[PDB]
Amino acid sequence: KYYGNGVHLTKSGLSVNWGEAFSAGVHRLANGGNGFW
Repeated sequence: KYYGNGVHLTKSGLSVNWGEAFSAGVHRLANGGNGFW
């Protein structure tokens, strides 16, 4: 999803952008460390 170089993404919604990337990342963190399967 190359929505530009990144400069426009900052002024646009750097806050909503970072927070969105973190959410998805949380799933990877949870399903990685421990596991009963």
